[PDB]
Amino acid sequence: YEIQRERIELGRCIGEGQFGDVHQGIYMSPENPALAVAIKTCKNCTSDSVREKFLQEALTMRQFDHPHIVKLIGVITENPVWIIMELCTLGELRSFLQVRKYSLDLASLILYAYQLSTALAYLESKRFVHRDIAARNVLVSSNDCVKLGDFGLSRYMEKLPIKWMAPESINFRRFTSASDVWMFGVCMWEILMHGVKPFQGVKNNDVIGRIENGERLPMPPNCPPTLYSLMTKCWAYDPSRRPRFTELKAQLSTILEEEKAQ
Ligand SMILES: COc1cc(Nc2ncc3ccn(-c4ccccn4)c3n2)cc(OC)c1OC
Repeated sequence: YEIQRERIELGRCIGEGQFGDVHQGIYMSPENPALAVAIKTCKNCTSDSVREKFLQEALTMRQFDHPHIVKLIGVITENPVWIIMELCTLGELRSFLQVRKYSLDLASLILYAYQLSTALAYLESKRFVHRDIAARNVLVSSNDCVKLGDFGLSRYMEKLPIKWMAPESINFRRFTSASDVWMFGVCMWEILMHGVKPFQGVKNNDVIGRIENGERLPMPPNCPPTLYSLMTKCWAYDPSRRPRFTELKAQLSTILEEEKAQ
């Protein structure tokens, strides 16, 4: 997927990544329409080390192709090293949700959860374990199209997302499709909470002991009990008792149609 700077146009910085600033911009191939794209840059990439860690995200994404998973489009492996990928115009799901709280309908909330479950159903069919499913890792493409990102797992380098992680992940570093379901459960909770973080105001160490106590994130105000009951299953302490995505995906569809026609 090698590209050439000659066809890329750097625009406004859109945020800082783990390796460098991220700029939005556009890629343009001649008789081909110009397409918006994000350009991840890496300031310390002259260092072989840092580069390997930076480009790894592209190698990973190079294996996927799903409508709800941020797409890789190319990479400029020479220098300065850049990774070019699809542009999600509306930003991160957390902000988008906090800003459109009193403006987004419930059905759109469930629809986002559903679209994410489809992307995850797909990764589970490829036996891929993401490891960090969280609202903060979801980009918004349109009012009715969410996408999953952060395959480079920015939060596991060197920050430990204890409050999103499955117990076995914290306690034993065990990451499996089942732990991804536990996380997706918290992510559903965030979406419904309009981008508020889980267990805010609770010390990690404390969240852990609470889970083992059977306590779980409370039901989001105005959350259909059917949806919360589905989150509660994603949070079964015993990983084997957690549902898989083919099933989450089928129930979210149901629940979505019920919130639609109602
Ligand atoms: C940083 O969140 C944003 C992302 C996007 N677009 C977007 N599209 C593709 C990618 C790929 C990576 N990122 C990204 C952004 C910041 C930090 C790390 N990655 C991406 N972000 C657009 C934004 O402007 C509204 C934006 O600010 C809210």
